Amino acid sequence: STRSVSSSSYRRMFGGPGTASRPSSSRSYVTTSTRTYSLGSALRPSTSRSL
Amino acid sequence: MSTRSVSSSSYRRMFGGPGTASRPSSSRSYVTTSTRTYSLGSALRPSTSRSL
Repeated sequence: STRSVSSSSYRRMFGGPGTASRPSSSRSYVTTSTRTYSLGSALRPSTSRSL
Repeated sequence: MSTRSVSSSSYRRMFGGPGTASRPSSSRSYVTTSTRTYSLGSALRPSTSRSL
């Protein structure tokens, strides 16, 4: 009676490099809508008092 | 005879000469040229110099 070759997937489906999509999203670059600030210092002249 | 009259002459006898009829009208109002410490507009130069 033939001891037939029991032929399950010992050939492939393995394995080790199952480490596919590592999260490169761990590098994000978040920044706010970075302001240049306003200043009234060029709207304000010197009102000189002549005597 | 003719009267040698060294008169008060008929141009100043009745006419108060040098004299109050020559009228020293000198009311001595002193012409006080009032000196103010002010150049025109010197009180306000509105200084918009705020060079920020």
